[PDB]
Amino acid sequence: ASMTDQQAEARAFLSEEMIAEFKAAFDMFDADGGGDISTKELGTVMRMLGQNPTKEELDAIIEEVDEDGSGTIDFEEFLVMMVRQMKEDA
Repeated sequence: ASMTDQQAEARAFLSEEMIAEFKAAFDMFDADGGGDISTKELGTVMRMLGQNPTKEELDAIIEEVDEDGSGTIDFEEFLVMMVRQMKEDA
């Protein structure tokens, strides 16, 4: 597919409640609730260890989902990311 229908199959398993629950934990990626993961804040959640991060280190995760080009993702498209390899079976 492309990306739209992508969140569709991933939403079927994420009942309207399964998403409203992650919304709260969605503030962990951003700062206090910027409502975005863009390499701006993303490079930190992963580089929070304290290491100079590479420009391609935070962009390598952006091309895995952020295909539009903006170079950022929200809690919406971020869900399908974990709904890919489900231990259930996949």
